[PDB]
Amino acid sequence: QTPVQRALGLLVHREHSKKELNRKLQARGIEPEAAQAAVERLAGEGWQDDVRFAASVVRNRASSGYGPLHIRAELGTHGLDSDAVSAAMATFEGDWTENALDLIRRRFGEDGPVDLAQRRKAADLLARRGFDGNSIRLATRF
Repeated sequence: QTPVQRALGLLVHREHSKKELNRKLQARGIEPEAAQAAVERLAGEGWQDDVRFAASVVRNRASSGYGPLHIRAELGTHGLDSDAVSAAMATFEGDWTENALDLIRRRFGEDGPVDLAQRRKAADLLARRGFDGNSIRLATRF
């Protein structure tokens, strides 16, 4: 398939960032300038949009137990600047601390982590998932 056909097929699945599409196309042997041109053509035709992509990441990661620090870091790797990341984070209407508490409840139950081993595991899990210090301290009953 042509670079445009390949990129379109990816967008049919989900929103992709310009940087992400470029990387995926280049991974298939497509030359840099040709990959970039395909992405710009799709953006111009209304198929690709980094703003919609960023909002989709915030939404999807939030509902899958990832924290704000993780999401901000991830969006940054897609070449999005501070204002773009802030705008995306602003689309979240939930409570990140509540999401951390929910993840812990789903794993350990209503009583949360009991012994030291479990509390350490809970802290490690929330840190890896990108939650803030306050959220982790609250969820681990620190």
